[PDB]
Amino acid sequence: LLEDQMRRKLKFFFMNPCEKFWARGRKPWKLAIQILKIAMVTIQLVLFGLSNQMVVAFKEENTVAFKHLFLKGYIDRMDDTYAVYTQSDVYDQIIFAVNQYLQLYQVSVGNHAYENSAMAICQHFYKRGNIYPGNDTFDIDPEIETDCFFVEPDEPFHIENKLNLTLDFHRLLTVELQFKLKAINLQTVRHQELPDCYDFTLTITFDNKAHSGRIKISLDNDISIRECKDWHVSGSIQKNTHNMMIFDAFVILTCLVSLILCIRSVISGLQLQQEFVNFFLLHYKKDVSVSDQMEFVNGWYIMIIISDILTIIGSILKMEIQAKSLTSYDVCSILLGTSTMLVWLGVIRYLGFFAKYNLLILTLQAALPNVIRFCCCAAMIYLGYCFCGWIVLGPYHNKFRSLNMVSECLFSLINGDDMFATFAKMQQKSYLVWLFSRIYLYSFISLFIYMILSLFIALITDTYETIKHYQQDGFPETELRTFIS
Amino acid sequence: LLEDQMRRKLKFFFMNPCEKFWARGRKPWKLAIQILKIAMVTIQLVLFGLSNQMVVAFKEENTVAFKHLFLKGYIDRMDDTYAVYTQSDVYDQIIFAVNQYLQLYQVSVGNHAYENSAMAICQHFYKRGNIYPGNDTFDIDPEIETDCFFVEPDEPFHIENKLNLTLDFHRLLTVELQFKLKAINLQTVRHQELPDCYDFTLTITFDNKAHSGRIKISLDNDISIRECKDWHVSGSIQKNTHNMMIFDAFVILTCLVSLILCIRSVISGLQLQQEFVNFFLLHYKKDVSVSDQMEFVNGWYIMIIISDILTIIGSILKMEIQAKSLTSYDVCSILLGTSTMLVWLGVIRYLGFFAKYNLLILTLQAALPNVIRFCCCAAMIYLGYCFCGWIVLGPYHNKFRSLNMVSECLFSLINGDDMFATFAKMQQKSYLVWLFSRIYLYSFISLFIYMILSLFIALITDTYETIKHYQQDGFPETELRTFIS
Amino acid sequence: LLEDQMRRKLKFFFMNPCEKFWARGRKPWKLAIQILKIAMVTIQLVLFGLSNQMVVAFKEENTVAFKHLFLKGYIDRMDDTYAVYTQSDVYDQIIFAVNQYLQLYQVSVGNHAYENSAMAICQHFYKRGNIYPGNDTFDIDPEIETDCFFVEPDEPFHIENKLNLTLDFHRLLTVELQFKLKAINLQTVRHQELPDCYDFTLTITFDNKAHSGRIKISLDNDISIRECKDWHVSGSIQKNTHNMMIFDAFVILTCLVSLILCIRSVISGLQLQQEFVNFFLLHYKKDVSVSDQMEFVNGWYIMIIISDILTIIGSILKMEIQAKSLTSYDVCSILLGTSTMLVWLGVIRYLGFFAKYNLLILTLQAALPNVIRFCCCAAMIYLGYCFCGWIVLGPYHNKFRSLNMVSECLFSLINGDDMFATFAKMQQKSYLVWLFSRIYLYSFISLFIYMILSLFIALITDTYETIKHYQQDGFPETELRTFIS
Amino acid sequence: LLEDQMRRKLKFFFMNPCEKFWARGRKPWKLAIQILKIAMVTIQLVLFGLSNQMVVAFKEENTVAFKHLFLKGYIDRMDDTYAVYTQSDVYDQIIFAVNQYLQLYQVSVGNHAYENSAMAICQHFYKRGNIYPGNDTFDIDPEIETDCFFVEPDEPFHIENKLNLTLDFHRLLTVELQFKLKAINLQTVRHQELPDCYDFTLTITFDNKAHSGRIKISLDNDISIRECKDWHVSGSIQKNTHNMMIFDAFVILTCLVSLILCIRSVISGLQLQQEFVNFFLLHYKKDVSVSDQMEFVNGWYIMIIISDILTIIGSILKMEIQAKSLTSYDVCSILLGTSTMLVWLGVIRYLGFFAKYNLLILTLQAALPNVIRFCCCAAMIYLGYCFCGWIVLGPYHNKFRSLNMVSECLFSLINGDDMFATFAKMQQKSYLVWLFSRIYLYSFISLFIYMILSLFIALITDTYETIKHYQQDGFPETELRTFIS
Ligand SMILES: CC(C)CCC[C@@H](C)[C@H]1CC[C@H]2[C@@H]3CC=C4C[C@@H](OC(=O)CCC(=O)O)CC[C@]4(C)[C@H]3CC[C@]12C
Ligand SMILES: CC(C)CCC[C@@H](C)[C@H]1CC[C@H]2[C@@H]3CC=C4C[C@@H](OC(=O)CCC(=O)O)CC[C@]4(C)[C@H]3CC[C@]12C
Ligand SMILES: CC(C)CCC[C@@H](C)[C@H]1CC[C@H]2[C@@H]3CC=C4C[C@@H](OC(=O)CCC(=O)O)CC[C@]4(C)[C@H]3CC[C@]12C
Ligand code: NA
Ligand code: NA
Ligand code: NA
Repeated sequence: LLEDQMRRKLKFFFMNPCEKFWARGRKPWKLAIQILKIAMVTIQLVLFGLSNQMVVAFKEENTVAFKHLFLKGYIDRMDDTYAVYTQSDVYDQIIFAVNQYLQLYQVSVGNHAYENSAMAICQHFYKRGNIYPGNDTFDIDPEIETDCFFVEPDEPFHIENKLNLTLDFHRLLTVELQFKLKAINLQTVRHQELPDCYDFTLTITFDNKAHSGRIKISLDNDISIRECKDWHVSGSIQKNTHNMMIFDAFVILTCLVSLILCIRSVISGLQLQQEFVNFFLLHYKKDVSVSDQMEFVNGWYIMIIISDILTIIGSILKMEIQAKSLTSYDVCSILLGTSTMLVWLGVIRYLGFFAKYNLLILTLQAALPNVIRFCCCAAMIYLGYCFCGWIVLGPYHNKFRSLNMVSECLFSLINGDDMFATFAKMQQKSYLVWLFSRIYLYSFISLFIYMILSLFIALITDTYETIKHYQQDGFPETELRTFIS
Repeated sequence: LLEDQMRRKLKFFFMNPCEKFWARGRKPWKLAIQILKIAMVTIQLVLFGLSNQMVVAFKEENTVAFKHLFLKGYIDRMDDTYAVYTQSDVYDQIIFAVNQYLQLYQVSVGNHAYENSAMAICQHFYKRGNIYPGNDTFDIDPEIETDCFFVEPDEPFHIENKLNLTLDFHRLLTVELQFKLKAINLQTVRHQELPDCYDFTLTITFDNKAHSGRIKISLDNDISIRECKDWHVSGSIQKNTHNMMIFDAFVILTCLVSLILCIRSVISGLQLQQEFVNFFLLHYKKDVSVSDQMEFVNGWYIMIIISDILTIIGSILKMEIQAKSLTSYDVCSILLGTSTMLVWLGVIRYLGFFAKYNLLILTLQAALPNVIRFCCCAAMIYLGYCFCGWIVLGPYHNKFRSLNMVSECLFSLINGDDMFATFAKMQQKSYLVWLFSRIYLYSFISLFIYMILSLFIALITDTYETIKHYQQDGFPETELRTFIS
Repeated sequence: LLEDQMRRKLKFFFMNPCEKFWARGRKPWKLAIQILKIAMVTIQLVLFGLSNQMVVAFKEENTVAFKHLFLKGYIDRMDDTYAVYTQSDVYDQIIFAVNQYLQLYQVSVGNHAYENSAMAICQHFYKRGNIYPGNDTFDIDPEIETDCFFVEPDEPFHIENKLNLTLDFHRLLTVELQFKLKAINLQTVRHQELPDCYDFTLTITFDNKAHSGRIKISLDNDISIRECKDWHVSGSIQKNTHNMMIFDAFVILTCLVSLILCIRSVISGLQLQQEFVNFFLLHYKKDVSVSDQMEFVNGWYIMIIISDILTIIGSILKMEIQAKSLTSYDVCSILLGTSTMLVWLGVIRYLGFFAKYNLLILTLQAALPNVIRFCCCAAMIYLGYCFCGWIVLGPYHNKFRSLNMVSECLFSLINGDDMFATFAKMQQKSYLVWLFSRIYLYSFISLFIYMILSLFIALITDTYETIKHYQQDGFPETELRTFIS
Repeated sequence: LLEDQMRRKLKFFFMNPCEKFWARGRKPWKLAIQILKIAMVTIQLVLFGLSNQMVVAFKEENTVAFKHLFLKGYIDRMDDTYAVYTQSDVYDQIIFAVNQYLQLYQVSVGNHAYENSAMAICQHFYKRGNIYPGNDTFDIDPEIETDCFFVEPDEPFHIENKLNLTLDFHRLLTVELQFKLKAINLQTVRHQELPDCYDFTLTITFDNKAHSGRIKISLDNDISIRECKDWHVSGSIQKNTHNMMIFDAFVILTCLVSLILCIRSVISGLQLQQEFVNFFLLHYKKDVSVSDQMEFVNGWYIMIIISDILTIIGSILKMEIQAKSLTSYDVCSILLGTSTMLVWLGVIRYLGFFAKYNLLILTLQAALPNVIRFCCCAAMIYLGYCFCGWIVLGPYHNKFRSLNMVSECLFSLINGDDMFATFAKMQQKSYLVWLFSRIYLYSFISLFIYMILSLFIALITDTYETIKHYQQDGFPETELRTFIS
């Protein structure tokens, strides 16, 4: 009698939502609003990423240009950080950067101009440095001394050194050439949503840190977006317009509703759970069951909770940046990215309503724990090889310098990548270390490819075999499916 | 009695054609004409592709030469599109292209000459552009203004600027140097089927679009094939001859006959099908069978229908191009390519007449659906990682700029390609995004290699196991094989 | 009674040779002489290959040097065949080669000298060539005309052109600069077995074939080994000595003996075979057995026959070259290589005397046929993709030019190699062909990795399962093992 | 009665240590001290490797700088060994190195100075060399003659040759420019544990060995660490301090204790073993058992013995180098590396106390022997291809020069790496060898990927199947587990 009521409640909880409408006619609003969330957050990421793509492309093209203009002897990809080994070359390159700053209106191409105005030279060298290696002696004050100078851009008189730059090269940490420029992007006039002007704050670093007769040279531009006061097109006045704000607000609306409903379904599942527990204990003195208790919990909803939280936070920060017109898009990108990932996994929630898809996702879920355990063991062997190869082959190989590069290399070697370059880039300056490199790599690659990938394949193959055998000959006993039957 | 007649008809429909001649002596003409089609379309593709290969090789060698002649500072592979960052270099390179156009008879090597005659300079810049970034202001007319000029090739007077080219560089979209040249290929005199002369229409694009202080520079030659009026060899007059036309016509003949016969066999299969249905229902009141209805349909014939249609269309377009002597071979190549692919699959029709080959092809066919479903699921996870990596690691990685490049990268990572370059080409300018790159790549590569390829292997392994078990212990019940037995 | 005699003979034929000495004490001479052959042919290949390695290293270092001396603007690896696009550069490079030939005693380093004497210029251009592309007309005599000239090396007067070289560039096929030089290798004085002096016959080819405004440039040296008349060391007279000849003769001895004994064992196996047949038929009227007839044949001996023949032939040619002192080592290398390969497989004959090794080699042999059949089918699909990708993506991809390069690429893609470079090196000049490239590559790589490698793994896994089941539960019935039991 | 005592002893020996405290309350000190050893040796390797990393980085940056200063025309990565092909270039480069040595205080950047003083030129050429290749004759004295010279660094008079260097280039083996410099590292003042000053002993080798008109050029610096007499910071006197010594001593303490206890447990296991043997024989006349005898031996302890020995030796050598302040870290690195590897495997000892981990490690151990046997067979086939490809494709391929490079290549090809570059880097100068290259590579790659990796997967899959079946249906009979039960 009442047992029948419990069977009705439970089966109503275990039936698919599409099955909860063919039988009892409950309108599936939850599926609809989730689908809305999926397409919504997707479109959000797409538009936001296209905008970022245009802005970043503008920035990258610009900084490449500034490198080819201000840095002498720059080559595409010299790690984007070439070095100089001679005093006269340091002087020639500083002079090159300055003279190319003062002729920027005559030599360059783009829409570049000045802050409207100074070019900041900045020496950074030790307060007291007296180094005598020929006598095996030195006296240092690690506290830092600074010097500076400003060239007004309207001074074409000086352009046989002219400016008063003089160096020591015994006490020196870095020279910095700091200045600022302004430009405009013209692909963005077609889209009012983007600010048009852009501020560039450039610094050229001549780094003599890590004294080795090798001065690193780098350029870095830290930028600032700005909204123009006004801008015309064919006589028509125009200012920047915002409509993405309302879109993001509607994202927060949708994800908030989904959050509320999902929490309601979780709490309902827990109340129904304890109801089952207390009812089952009371009626027949039997209730030491834990797996069924988990079966009432549904991790997918939890995935949607984490997803909704991350979408809301990322959207608030997004609105903040589009309002203040900042250019630092790093946290929102990650929150929204992870969110989307979890959302599409939600669609994999919306493929398990088929028994064959159900077979496959259940195979994956059932396999995951044993795979993680075995990844612990193989991770232990992996760590062993990582320390060993790091300490032994660090000095004699381009890789293996840092433990991270080690892990990257060994991982790639498990997955076939870049073997002959590893065998070949080794130095034969020491023969014993070279032999050990060989035993290390043959033993490693053989052990992890020929024995262990094989065992992963054995695991997933075995789980597929079992759950196939369950969809043939029935699941194992649970005492809940018995009660439903 | 009549059931025996049905067994005779059906078994006559289920027996192999080689088996339909050892028993009843029906001459297999269909196999013969299909084989003729196979070798025919193959030889077609080979000859057509060799011709295209010669023409394309001539074009490519030529355009490489024109790049090294007219473009200053060209390097093999600077993406075939090098850039310039300075006004004086733009002037020097325009001047280089012009002076190398006017000295082309004295400096070059090949058989180059002129249209018999103008060198077209063409500026393309805004009608009204007034850009003041120093004041955060600009006024634009996005409508385009054009200017032009023509240098007669017989003007060696001008060769300290001489021509009247002057630029603004604030309003500018592109400069175009358009001209035309004529040449002859001499490997083709040995083959009358090919036209000998070739027209080249060259354009040099100095692109200042996407204003970033970086002017793209490209060369493009759009060509036109031409038949010479006449051409001699050792005193013997010769003009171009065509025999490939008859060949293509015979292709259309063969494929048309195959099309007709195959459609006849499909329609016969459908009439025999409904005959079986109505007969089986009428006799014993049993006919709710759908799998047997499909078993009367044979998809291979359909493959041959699509194949024949594509061969006929591609051959008509082929004859059209060889008649009009055009140089645009893109649609015919694809129709004929896909056609051939389907034809060789037809030969795989002509390997299933052996029970072991039959075991293997049946294994593949039986496995394909479940593989496509699982490719749907894993495609969902794949899309998640694609969006996430796109938005997060777009700005800080050379890959990941566009979703397509993302999908290409992740696909390559599933199949082992180019890992250490992905781990290594990342920028450490932001540490949090870098960590996230690591979790992203380790988690991704591990998840798709160590768990999912394994599951594909489990699927095909399982299907091989089953159908092996069927060729041992017999197929499952169908109620058609029962009637035949 | 007599059946027992047959059991004794047969079991004596089926027992291992080490088992034929523990029981009946037959001295295994065959194993000993085969082992002798293994180590013998191995040592042969090693010494012969080390010698070749020294000679080839000398040649390669030399030709690299001659490239850097005589070819202007040579770069390491410009495909070893750089091109020139300008007349004046052709003149400058010819002049460079000549002047660097006449100053070779003053500019160079090594032990270079002359034939003791001419530098051969050789033009090769059409007899009659009159090409007018501006009028779409041309008259040709494809017969070839030649001109020549000789610069005596002792003419420093000429060194503003001096020599009388003049070109047309409309009729021209190739210019050839042919000459000869002599040198000595000094690593070989330490080894009397090698001739010390070396002759180099150099030709520089300026190839204007395939008229495209691009003249290929290559250097080729065809060499000739020579034995010096005499050579001293510290006052001691020395001439080249040969002892490798006797070694090779002893190789021919060993391999000949093995050949004889193996043929004797094959013929004995055939006589014993027909004896079994006739005896089995005569006694019980039962003899329609073919598998047992094969079981008396042993393919390993055949492998040793082919091996011995190839070792003898390669050794005769080897002795011929060491006698005549030629430098063409291409056929002997291949005969000896294949021979050695088959010999080490012979050692795999000498590992099947263990039941576990026996399990594995039997697994491999039992799997091979079905693998070859399935490689036929998958080869058909492979050919389809090869033709399609060849014709479609030939013009728009650096690969896919020739069917061989296609097969190499697709093979590499099956085995994971070089994906992102294939996706990325495609040209977006045509969007439809680009899309088709994508469907082509995703479909291909997915089909051959995710479904077919899986099936190979299923095959070998299945065979291992079966033969495991036979070493557990006994082999199947043969009616020969029944008679032995 | 007494059998019960034996069951108690044995089960006390077979129970886990954590199980030997939940039941009988034996304090597990061994686990604690081993864990201490794990973290200890780990931290040791980390600190030691970071120090080495700083020192090696300093050295590498330095030698790169010296290359760019003293070697003319040096390029990043010209194999770090560029060559010269002309006399005048040899003179120009020697002159460059000398003049850049004498201006080192004016041209360079770092903290470089002199020994306080000579620049050593050293010719090495034959005593008697008279080579006449034009007459096919030569007379040699392979004994070596040497010449030398010293330029005082304080001689700016000479800087139109000035120094008296003259060469022959017919008799010559090598020129050596040897000198010494002193420098200081400043990242190390922050760490008193490291000596600050560094000695560099530089040699430039112009190698004319292997006479081929190609002089190799290399730079090599052999260094010597030195402790400065004193060094100040902001007026505070400072000398180098050592605390790592005590740490290493405590390593030796821990590993020694572990060594002692482990040997005690092994010997106890052997005494208990023979006790079981003699007792089992005496009581029931049954004792021909060998597997149980091994089951009393535990290889993990042995792994810890080898580990402890290697840690102690490496630590003694470590203390020796930190005391004497040497810079040769090659043996200690390897001993400590292998040690750590074995230690983390020890942690895999500390994961087998779980039955699922136990399933996996037992799967791996049970699979290893058959994998090694099959690696013997496949190694035989591998050797065959190695010899064949070595001798045939040595001269015509960049790889395949040496047998080691062969093995590296073929190994990479088994694991997918670098196929299209192997197919493509072959020379078509000989067509037969090229075809053979194709059959070689297709046959090889197909045979080892499509058939043999498959069989490894079959092996590990089979072992997983079996031991799964044992943890389901119980282990096989041993007659020891019977006695315990
Ligand atoms: C191969 C499959 C079966 C499992 C592989 C496991 C890896 C994905 C994980 C497991 C633990 C990780 C390691 C845990 C800790 C570190 C220390 C970490 O230290 C550093 O930051 C290096 C520089 C420094 O020492 O400061 C470097 C990465 C590394 C080796 C990690 C690299 C990646 C590892 C090996
Ligand atoms: C990994 C195996 C198990 C299945 C992987 C599936 C892929 C072969 C397919 C399935 C769906 C495809 C995606 C469907 C839609 C798009 C959007 C498409 O959008 C663009 O054109 C990018 C530029 C733009 O946004 O305009 C980019 C390719 C992409 C990600 C496709 C890439 C290739 C995908 C992921
Ligand atoms: C992928 C596995 C399952 C089987 C793959 C089979 C390949 C190892 C073989 C089978 C047949 C071979 C093909 C047979 C014939 C030719 C024609 C041959 O024609 C040429 O010589 C190209 C130049 C010309 O047309 O003259 C090019 C190689 C090719 C495609 C071969 C390439 C290598 C193939 C595809
Ligand atoms: Na790979
Ligand atoms: Na792989
Ligand atoms: Na790879």
